Amino acid sequence: NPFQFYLTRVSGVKPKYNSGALHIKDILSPLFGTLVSSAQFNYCFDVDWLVKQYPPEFRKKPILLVHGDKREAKAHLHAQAKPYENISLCQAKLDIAFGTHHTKMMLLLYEEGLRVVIHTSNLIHADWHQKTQGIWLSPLYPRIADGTHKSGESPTHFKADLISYLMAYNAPSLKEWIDVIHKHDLSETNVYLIGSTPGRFQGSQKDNWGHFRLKKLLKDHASSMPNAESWPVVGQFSSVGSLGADESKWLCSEFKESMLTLGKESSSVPLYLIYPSVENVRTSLEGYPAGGSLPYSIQTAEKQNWLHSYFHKWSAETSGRSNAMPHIKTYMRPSPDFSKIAWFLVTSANLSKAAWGALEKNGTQLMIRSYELGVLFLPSAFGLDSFKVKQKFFAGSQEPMATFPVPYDLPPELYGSKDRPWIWNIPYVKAPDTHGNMWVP
Ligand SMILES: O=P(O)(O)c1ccc(Nc2c(-c3ccccc3)nc3ccccn23)cc1
Repeated sequence: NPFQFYLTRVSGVKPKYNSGALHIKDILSPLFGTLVSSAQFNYCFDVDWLVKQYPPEFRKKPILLVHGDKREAKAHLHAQAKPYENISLCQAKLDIAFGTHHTKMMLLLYEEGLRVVIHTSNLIHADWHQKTQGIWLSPLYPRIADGTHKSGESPTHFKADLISYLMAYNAPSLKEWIDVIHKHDLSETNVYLIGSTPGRFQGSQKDNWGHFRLKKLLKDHASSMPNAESWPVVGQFSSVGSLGADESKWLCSEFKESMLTLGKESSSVPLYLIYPSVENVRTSLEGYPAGGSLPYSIQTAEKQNWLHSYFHKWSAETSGRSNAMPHIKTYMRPSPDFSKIAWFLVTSANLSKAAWGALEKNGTQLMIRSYELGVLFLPSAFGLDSFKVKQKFFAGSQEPMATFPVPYDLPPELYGSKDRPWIWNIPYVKAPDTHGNMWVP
Protein backbone atom coordinates (compact mmCIF):
# COMPACT_ATOMS: atom_id res chain seq x y z
CA ASN A 1 0.00 0.00 0.00
CA PRO A 2 1.17 3.55 -0.64
CA PHE A 3 -0.30 5.06 2.50
CA GLN A 4 1.84 3.50 5.27
CA PHE A 5 -0.86 4.31 7.81
CA TYR A 6 -0.98 1.83 10.71
CA LEU A 7 -2.77 1.29 13.99
CA THR A 8 -0.99 0.23 17.14
CA ARG A 9 -1.38 -3.32 18.42
CA VAL A 10 -4.30 -3.91 20.81
CA SER A 11 -3.84 -6.55 23.47
CA GLY A 12 -6.70 -8.99 23.76
CA VAL A 13 -8.36 -8.76 20.32
CA LYS A 14 -8.26 -11.65 17.88
CA PRO A 15 -4.92 -11.89 16.01
CA LYS A 16 -6.61 -11.04 12.71
CA TYR A 17 -7.21 -7.49 14.07
CA ASN A 18 -3.48 -7.05 14.85
CA SER A 19 -2.22 -8.46 11.54
CA GLY A 20 -0.52 -5.40 10.11
CA ALA A 21 -0.73 -3.33 13.29
CA LEU A 22 2.53 -2.13 14.86
CA HIS A 23 3.81 -2.12 18.40
CA ILE A 24 6.57 0.31 19.40
CA LYS A 25 8.96 -2.66 19.63
CA ASP A 26 8.22 -3.39 15.96
CA ILE A 27 8.97 0.22 14.94
CA LEU A 28 12.33 0.19 16.77
CA SER A 29 13.36 -3.34 15.74
CA PRO A 30 16.59 -3.90 13.78
CA LEU A 31 14.46 -4.99 10.80
CA PHE A 32 13.45 -1.33 10.36
CA GLY A 33 17.07 -0.12 10.35
CA THR A 34 20.36 -0.22 12.26
CA LEU A 35 19.90 2.57 14.79
CA VAL A 36 22.62 5.20 15.19
CA SER A 37 20.56 7.69 17.23
CA SER A 38 16.98 8.81 17.73
CA ALA A 39 14.78 11.69 18.78
CA GLN A 40 11.52 11.08 20.61
CA PHE A 41 9.14 14.06 20.47
CA ASN A 42 6.24 13.61 22.84
CA TYR A 43 4.13 14.88 25.74
CA CYS A 44 4.39 12.13 28.43
CA PHE A 45 7.37 9.77 28.89
CA ASP A 46 8.06 6.72 31.05
CA VAL A 47 11.79 6.62 30.43
CA ASP A 48 12.46 3.19 31.97
CA TRP A 49 9.69 1.73 29.81
CA LEU A 50 10.87 3.62 26.72
CA VAL A 51 14.46 2.33 26.86
CA LYS A 52 13.12 -1.22 27.18
CA GLN A 53 11.24 -0.80 23.89
CA TYR A 54 14.50 -0.39 22.00
CA PRO A 55 16.33 -3.57 20.96
CA PRO A 56 18.90 -4.50 23.63
CA GLU A 57 21.79 -3.90 21.23
CA PHE A 58 20.51 -0.32 20.55
CA ARG A 59 19.77 0.78 24.13
CA LYS A 60 23.00 2.79 24.53
CA LYS A 61 22.62 4.74 21.29
CA PRO A 62 21.95 8.46 21.84
CA ILE A 63 18.28 9.40 22.49
CA LEU A 64 16.96 12.98 22.58
CA LEU A 65 13.65 13.50 24.45
CA VAL A 66 11.82 16.59 23.15
CA HIS A 67 9.20 17.65 25.71
CA GLY A 68 7.46 20.75 27.03
CA ASP A 69 7.70 20.25 30.80
CA LYS A 70 8.54 23.11 33.19
CA ARG A 71 9.34 23.60 36.90
CA GLU A 72 8.78 20.45 39.01
CA ALA A 73 7.57 18.47 36.01
CA LYS A 74 10.83 19.20 34.17
CA ALA A 75 12.83 18.16 37.24
CA HIS A 76 10.94 14.85 37.34
CA LEU A 77 11.66 14.09 33.67
CA HIS A 78 15.33 14.92 34.15
CA ALA A 79 15.39 12.57 37.14
CA GLN A 80 13.85 9.76 35.07
CA ALA A 81 16.55 10.27 32.44
CA LYS A 82 19.62 10.76 34.68
CA PRO A 83 20.44 7.00 35.01
CA TYR A 84 20.92 6.85 31.20
CA GLU A 85 23.90 8.99 30.17
CA ASN A 86 22.98 8.49 26.52
CA ILE A 87 19.70 10.42 27.00
CA SER A 88 19.62 14.16 26.31
CA LEU A 89 16.62 16.44 26.74
CA CYS A 90 15.24 19.40 24.81
CA GLN A 91 12.68 21.61 26.55
CA ALA A 92 10.53 23.13 23.84
CA LYS A 93 9.83 26.78 24.54
CA LEU A 94 6.19 27.50 25.46
CA ASP A 95 6.05 31.27 25.76
CA ILE A 96 2.26 31.57 25.38
CA ALA A 97 0.23 30.68 28.47
CA PHE A 98 -1.59 27.33 28.61
CA GLY A 99 0.38 25.82 25.75
CA THR A 100 1.59 22.26 25.61
CA HIS A 101 4.08 20.18 23.62
CA HIS A 102 1.79 17.52 22.14
CA THR A 103 3.66 16.50 18.97
CA LYS A 104 4.42 12.78 18.83
CA MET A 105 7.22 12.00 16.41
CA MET A 106 10.24 9.75 16.15
CA LEU A 107 13.31 10.68 14.13
CA LEU A 108 15.27 7.48 13.58
CA LEU A 109 18.81 7.81 12.18
CA TYR A 110 20.19 4.54 10.82
CA GLU A 111 23.34 3.25 9.24
CA GLU A 112 21.15 2.79 6.13
CA GLY A 113 19.30 6.11 6.10
CA LEU A 114 16.68 8.06 8.02
CA ARG A 115 13.07 7.37 8.99
CA VAL A 116 10.38 9.74 10.31
CA VAL A 117 7.46 8.36 12.36
CA ILE A 118 4.53 10.70 13.08
CA HIS A 119 2.01 9.13 15.42
CA THR A 120 -0.47 9.69 18.27
CA SER A 121 0.80 7.73 21.32
CA ASN A 122 2.48 8.93 24.48
CA LEU A 123 5.62 6.98 25.44
CA ILE A 124 3.98 5.09 28.28
CA HIS A 125 2.80 1.47 28.48
CA ALA A 126 -0.93 2.28 28.58
CA ASP A 127 -0.94 4.23 25.35
CA TRP A 128 0.27 1.19 23.35
CA HIS A 129 -1.70 -1.48 25.25
CA GLN A 130 -5.46 -1.30 24.50
CA LYS A 131 -6.04 2.04 22.74
CA THR A 132 -6.77 2.92 19.13
CA GLN A 133 -3.70 4.94 18.00
CA GLY A 134 -2.44 5.97 14.55
CA ILE A 135 1.04 5.78 13.00
CA TRP A 136 2.44 7.16 9.74
CA LEU A 137 5.70 5.46 8.73
CA SER A 138 7.94 7.32 6.33
CA PRO A 139 9.99 5.50 3.71
CA LEU A 140 13.60 4.70 4.44
CA TYR A 141 15.19 7.91 3.23
CA PRO A 142 18.68 7.28 1.76
CA ARG A 143 21.60 9.61 2.37
CA ILE A 144 22.61 12.04 -0.39
CA ALA A 145 26.23 11.36 -1.36
CA ASP A 146 29.02 13.65 -0.13
CA GLY A 147 29.60 16.25 -2.81
CA THR A 148 26.25 15.67 -4.54
CA HIS A 149 24.07 18.80 -4.64
CA LYS A 150 20.40 17.89 -4.87
CA SER A 151 17.40 19.07 -2.94
CA GLY A 152 16.09 15.69 -1.75
CA GLU A 153 12.68 17.38 -1.80
CA SER A 154 9.31 15.74 -2.43
CA PRO A 155 6.42 17.11 -4.50
CA THR A 156 4.65 17.73 -1.19
CA HIS A 157 7.55 19.92 0.12
CA PHE A 158 7.83 17.61 3.13
CA LYS A 159 11.56 18.04 3.63
CA ALA A 160 11.57 21.81 3.79
CA ASP A 161 8.34 21.74 5.81
CA LEU A 162 9.77 19.33 8.42
CA ILE A 163 12.87 21.52 8.68
CA SER A 164 10.63 24.59 9.13
CA TYR A 165 8.74 22.82 11.92
CA LEU A 166 12.02 21.98 13.70
CA MET A 167 13.36 25.50 13.15
CA ALA A 168 10.49 26.89 15.23
CA TYR A 169 11.99 25.35 18.38
CA ASN A 170 15.22 27.40 18.04
CA ALA A 171 16.99 24.53 19.86
CA PRO A 172 20.61 23.42 19.34
CA SER A 173 19.77 19.74 19.66
CA LEU A 174 17.22 20.10 16.89
CA LYS A 175 19.56 22.05 14.62
CA GLU A 176 21.66 18.86 14.69
CA TRP A 177 18.63 16.90 13.48
CA ILE A 178 17.94 19.58 10.84
CA ASP A 179 21.44 18.99 9.51
CA VAL A 180 20.78 15.22 9.46
CA ILE A 181 17.57 15.80 7.45
CA HIS A 182 19.46 18.09 5.00
CA LYS A 183 21.80 15.18 4.23
CA HIS A 184 18.95 12.77 3.29
CA ASP A 185 16.72 12.33 0.24
CA LEU A 186 13.07 12.69 1.27
CA SER A 187 11.72 12.94 -2.28
CA GLU A 188 9.55 9.81 -2.09
CA THR A 189 7.33 11.41 0.57
CA ASN A 190 3.69 11.57 -0.54
CA VAL A 191 2.08 13.22 2.55
CA TYR A 192 1.89 16.92 3.49
CA LEU A 193 3.05 18.03 6.91
CA ILE A 194 0.58 20.00 9.05
CA GLY A 195 2.15 21.41 12.18
CA SER A 196 1.24 23.80 14.94
CA THR A 197 3.89 25.78 16.79
CA PRO A 198 3.34 28.47 19.44
CA GLY A 199 3.09 32.02 18.30
CA ARG A 200 1.16 34.86 16.70
CA PHE A 201 1.34 34.54 12.92
CA GLN A 202 0.52 37.37 10.49
CA GLY A 203 1.17 38.12 6.83
CA SER A 204 3.66 35.73 5.19
CA GLN A 205 3.41 33.29 8.14
CA LYS A 206 -0.38 33.16 8.52
CA ASP A 207 -0.62 29.99 6.38
CA ASN A 208 2.31 28.14 7.95
CA TRP A 209 0.53 26.45 10.85
CA GLY A 210 -2.68 25.07 12.30
CA HIS A 211 -5.99 25.30 10.59
CA PHE A 212 -4.79 27.95 8.12
CA ARG A 213 -2.07 25.53 7.00
CA LEU A 214 -4.78 22.97 6.36
CA LYS A 215 -6.89 25.56 4.50
CA LYS A 216 -3.94 26.58 2.32
CA LEU A 217 -3.14 22.98 1.34
CA LEU A 218 -6.81 22.27 0.54
CA LYS A 219 -7.02 25.44 -1.57
CA ASP A 220 -3.84 24.60 -3.51
CA HIS A 221 -3.93 20.79 -3.86
CA ALA A 222 -7.58 19.71 -3.74
CA SER A 223 -10.42 20.29 -6.19
CA SER A 224 -13.98 21.28 -5.41
CA MET A 225 -16.67 19.01 -6.82
CA PRO A 226 -20.35 19.55 -7.63
CA ASN A 227 -22.52 19.38 -4.51
CA ALA A 228 -19.45 19.90 -2.31
CA GLU A 229 -21.81 21.39 0.27
CA SER A 230 -23.14 17.83 0.71
CA TRP A 231 -19.74 16.33 1.59
CA PRO A 232 -19.51 16.20 5.40
CA VAL A 233 -16.59 17.11 7.63
CA VAL A 234 -15.63 14.50 10.26
CA GLY A 235 -13.44 15.28 13.27
CA GLN A 236 -12.44 12.57 15.71
CA PHE A 237 -10.45 13.34 18.86
CA SER A 238 -9.75 12.43 22.47
CA SER A 239 -9.90 15.81 24.23
CA VAL A 240 -12.06 18.92 23.95
CA GLY A 241 -11.03 22.49 24.78
CA SER A 242 -13.15 25.52 25.60
CA LEU A 243 -14.73 26.50 22.26
CA GLY A 244 -16.96 29.39 23.34
CA ALA A 245 -20.57 30.03 24.26
CA ASP A 246 -21.93 28.94 20.86
CA GLU A 247 -20.83 27.39 17.58
CA SER A 248 -20.29 30.76 15.84
CA LYS A 249 -17.41 31.76 18.18
CA TRP A 250 -14.93 29.34 16.64
CA LEU A 251 -16.11 25.85 15.71
CA CYS A 252 -18.55 26.62 12.89
CA SER A 253 -16.91 29.88 11.89
CA GLU A 254 -13.16 29.70 11.35
CA PHE A 255 -12.51 26.00 12.14
CA LYS A 256 -15.24 24.47 9.96
CA GLU A 257 -14.52 27.11 7.29
CA SER A 258 -10.93 25.91 6.98
CA MET A 259 -11.94 22.25 6.96
CA LEU A 260 -14.56 22.70 4.23
CA THR A 261 -12.15 24.44 1.85
CA LEU A 262 -11.60 22.77 -1.51
CA GLY A 263 -9.76 24.43 -4.38
CA LYS A 264 -9.07 28.04 -5.26
CA GLU A 265 -12.50 29.56 -6.00
CA SER A 266 -14.48 31.58 -3.47
CA SER A 267 -22.62 26.77 5.28
CA SER A 268 -24.87 23.70 5.13
CA VAL A 269 -21.93 21.22 5.24
CA PRO A 270 -22.73 18.58 7.90
CA LEU A 271 -20.21 18.37 10.75
CA TYR A 272 -19.75 15.05 12.58
CA LEU A 273 -17.64 15.00 15.76
CA ILE A 274 -16.62 11.58 17.13
CA TYR A 275 -15.84 11.44 20.85
CA PRO A 276 -16.35 8.53 23.30
CA SER A 277 -19.52 8.46 25.34
CA VAL A 278 -19.55 7.33 29.00
CA GLU A 279 -20.90 3.97 27.81
CA ASN A 280 -18.08 3.66 25.26
CA VAL A 281 -15.56 4.11 28.10
CA ARG A 282 -17.36 1.89 30.64
CA THR A 283 -17.55 -1.11 28.29
CA SER A 284 -14.05 -0.60 26.88
CA LEU A 285 -11.16 -3.06 27.26
CA GLU A 286 -9.57 -0.79 29.92
CA GLY A 287 -12.86 0.22 31.52
CA TYR A 288 -13.21 3.55 33.28
CA PRO A 289 -9.38 4.05 33.47
CA ALA A 290 -9.43 4.64 29.69
CA GLY A 291 -11.08 7.91 30.67
CA GLY A 292 -7.82 9.12 32.21
CA SER A 293 -6.66 9.57 28.60
CA LEU A 294 -9.88 11.39 27.59
CA PRO A 295 -9.40 14.82 29.23
CA TYR A 296 -12.66 16.74 29.07
CA SER A 297 -13.44 18.55 32.29
CA ILE A 298 -16.88 19.29 33.69
CA GLN A 299 -15.97 22.97 34.11
CA THR A 300 -15.40 23.25 30.36
CA ALA A 301 -18.24 20.95 29.29
CA GLU A 302 -20.94 22.77 31.25
CA LYS A 303 -20.11 26.02 29.43
CA GLN A 304 -20.68 24.52 25.97
CA ASN A 305 -23.53 22.02 26.13
CA TRP A 306 -24.45 23.16 22.59
CA LEU A 307 -21.39 21.21 21.39
CA HIS A 308 -22.65 17.80 22.47
CA SER A 309 -25.41 17.79 19.84
CA TYR A 310 -22.57 17.28 17.33
CA PHE A 311 -21.21 14.22 19.14
CA HIS A 312 -21.15 10.70 17.70
CA LYS A 313 -20.18 7.45 19.42
CA TRP A 314 -16.88 5.68 18.95
CA SER A 315 -17.43 2.63 16.78
CA ALA A 316 -14.71 0.66 15.01
CA GLU A 317 -16.03 -2.76 13.99
CA THR A 318 -14.06 -2.29 10.75
CA SER A 319 -10.80 -2.67 12.73
CA GLY A 320 -12.09 -4.76 15.65
CA ARG A 321 -11.52 -1.71 17.88
CA SER A 322 -14.92 -0.55 19.16
CA ASN A 323 -13.73 -1.36 22.69
CA ALA A 324 -10.21 0.09 22.22
CA MET A 325 -10.69 3.70 23.22
CA PRO A 326 -9.36 6.24 20.74
CA HIS A 327 -6.29 8.32 21.41
CA ILE A 328 -5.76 8.78 17.66
CA LYS A 329 -7.03 12.07 16.25
CA THR A 330 -8.25 12.19 12.69
CA TYR A 331 -10.07 14.64 10.40
CA MET A 332 -11.47 13.85 6.97
CA ARG A 333 -13.91 14.90 4.23
CA PRO A 334 -16.16 12.01 3.14
CA SER A 335 -18.64 12.00 0.29
CA PRO A 336 -22.39 12.18 1.15
CA ASP A 337 -22.66 8.40 1.21
CA PHE A 338 -19.28 7.95 3.03
CA SER A 339 -17.98 5.76 0.17
CA LYS A 340 -15.15 8.15 -0.78
CA ILE A 341 -13.04 10.74 0.97
CA ALA A 342 -11.51 13.91 -0.41
CA TRP A 343 -8.64 13.86 2.15
CA PHE A 344 -7.61 12.35 5.48
CA LEU A 345 -5.46 13.81 8.29
CA VAL A 346 -3.96 11.95 11.24
CA THR A 347 -2.56 14.28 13.88
CA SER A 348 -1.86 14.94 17.55
CA ALA A 349 -4.29 17.89 17.46
CA ASN A 350 -7.44 17.55 19.58
CA LEU A 351 -10.55 19.73 19.21
CA SER A 352 -9.13 22.89 20.74
CA LYS A 353 -8.18 26.44 19.87
CA ALA A 354 -4.78 25.92 21.53
CA ALA A 355 -3.98 23.14 19.04
CA TRP A 356 -5.51 24.49 15.84
CA GLY A 357 -5.19 28.25 16.28
CA ALA A 358 -7.63 31.10 16.89
CA LEU A 359 -7.82 34.24 14.78
CA GLU A 360 -6.97 37.54 16.49
CA LYS A 361 -6.42 41.17 15.52
CA ASN A 362 -9.44 41.60 13.25
CA GLY A 363 -8.78 38.27 11.50
CA THR A 364 -5.18 39.18 10.55
CA GLN A 365 -3.30 36.99 13.05
CA LEU A 366 -3.51 33.29 13.94
CA MET A 367 -2.56 32.61 17.56
CA ILE A 368 -1.46 29.06 18.47
CA ARG A 369 -0.53 27.98 21.96
CA SER A 370 0.84 24.46 21.43
CA TYR A 371 3.06 22.23 19.35
CA GLU A 372 1.14 19.68 17.25
CA LEU A 373 1.97 17.57 14.22
CA GLY A 374 0.06 15.51 11.68
CA VAL A 375 0.21 14.30 8.09
CA LEU A 376 -2.34 14.98 5.37
CA PHE A 377 -3.25 12.43 2.69
CA LEU A 378 -4.51 14.19 -0.46
CA PRO A 379 -5.71 12.24 -3.55
CA SER A 380 -3.72 14.53 -5.87
CA ALA A 381 -0.51 13.42 -4.19
CA PHE A 382 -1.29 9.85 -5.30
CA GLY A 383 -2.51 10.65 -8.82
CA LEU A 384 -6.17 10.34 -7.79
CA ASP A 385 -9.31 12.48 -7.63
CA SER A 386 -10.57 10.87 -4.40
CA PHE A 387 -9.88 7.90 -2.13
CA LYS A 388 -12.24 4.98 -1.92
CA VAL A 389 -12.89 4.01 1.67
CA LYS A 390 -11.58 0.55 2.60
CA GLN A 391 -14.51 -1.65 3.63
CA LYS A 392 -12.60 -3.67 6.25
CA PHE A 393 -9.46 -2.04 7.67
CA PHE A 394 -7.38 -5.25 7.68
CA ALA A 395 -8.93 -6.85 4.58
CA GLY A 396 -7.52 -7.08 1.05
CA SER A 397 -8.92 -4.61 -1.47
CA GLN A 398 -8.86 -4.93 -5.26
CA GLU A 399 -7.13 -1.52 -5.57
CA PRO A 400 -4.93 -0.96 -2.50
CA MET A 401 -3.35 2.20 -4.03
CA ALA A 402 -6.78 3.70 -4.02
CA THR A 403 -8.73 2.57 -0.97
CA PHE A 404 -7.79 4.43 2.13
CA PRO A 405 -7.88 2.54 5.46
CA VAL A 406 -10.27 4.55 7.63
CA PRO A 407 -9.93 2.92 11.09
CA TYR A 408 -13.48 3.46 12.42
CA ASP A 409 -17.00 2.88 11.13
CA LEU A 410 -18.92 5.10 8.70
CA PRO A 411 -21.45 6.69 8.94
CA PRO A 412 -20.79 7.79 12.51
CA GLU A 413 -23.64 7.06 14.92
CA LEU A 414 -25.15 9.99 16.81
CA TYR A 415 -25.31 9.77 20.60
CA GLY A 416 -28.60 8.48 21.90
CA SER A 417 -30.72 10.56 24.26
CA LYS A 418 -29.28 8.69 27.25
CA ASP A 419 -25.65 9.00 26.13
CA ARG A 420 -23.35 11.63 27.60
CA PRO A 421 -19.83 12.66 26.58
CA TRP A 422 -17.06 11.20 28.69
CA ILE A 423 -16.18 13.83 31.32
CA TRP A 424 -13.11 12.73 33.22
CA ASN A 425 -13.46 14.55 36.59
CA ILE A 426 -16.93 13.47 37.77
CA PRO A 427 -17.79 10.08 39.26
CA TYR A 428 -19.58 7.21 37.53
CA VAL A 429 -20.98 4.77 40.06
CA LYS A 430 -24.21 3.58 38.43
CA ALA A 431 -22.82 0.64 36.43
CA PRO A 432 -19.43 -1.11 36.74
CA ASP A 433 -16.84 -1.29 33.97
CA THR A 434 -15.30 -4.39 32.37
CA HIS A 435 -13.03 -4.90 35.40
CA GLY A 436 -15.82 -4.59 37.95
CA ASN A 437 -14.94 -1.06 39.10
CA MET A 438 -16.54 2.35 39.33
CA TRP A 439 -14.91 5.72 38.58
CA VAL A 440 -14.30 7.95 41.63
CA PRO A 441 -11.87 10.86 40.82
O1 LIG B 1 -13.21 -15.35 14.15
P1 LIG B 1 -12.28 -16.51 13.89
O2 LIG B 1 -11.29 -16.10 12.82
O3 LIG B 1 -13.03 -17.74 13.46
C1 LIG B 1 -11.43 -16.84 15.50
C2 LIG B 1 -10.17 -16.30 15.74
C3 LIG B 1 -9.54 -16.54 16.94
C4 LIG B 1 -10.19 -17.31 17.91
N1 LIG B 1 -9.55 -17.57 19.18
C5 LIG B 1 -8.36 -16.84 19.58
C6 LIG B 1 -8.25 -15.61 20.26
C7 LIG B 1 -9.26 -14.76 20.67
C8 LIG B 1 -10.60 -15.12 20.62
C9 LIG B 1 -11.58 -14.23 21.01
C10 LIG B 1 -11.24 -12.96 21.45
C11 LIG B 1 -9.90 -12.61 21.50
C12 LIG B 1 -8.90 -13.49 21.11
N2 LIG B 1 -6.96 -15.37 20.38
C13 LIG B 1 -6.27 -16.39 19.83
C14 LIG B 1 -4.87 -16.59 19.73
C15 LIG B 1 -4.41 -17.74 19.10
C16 LIG B 1 -5.34 -18.66 18.60
C17 LIG B 1 -6.70 -18.40 18.73
N3 LIG B 1 -7.11 -17.27 19.35
C18 LIG B 1 -11.45 -17.85 17.67
C19 LIG B 1 -12.08 -17.61 16.46
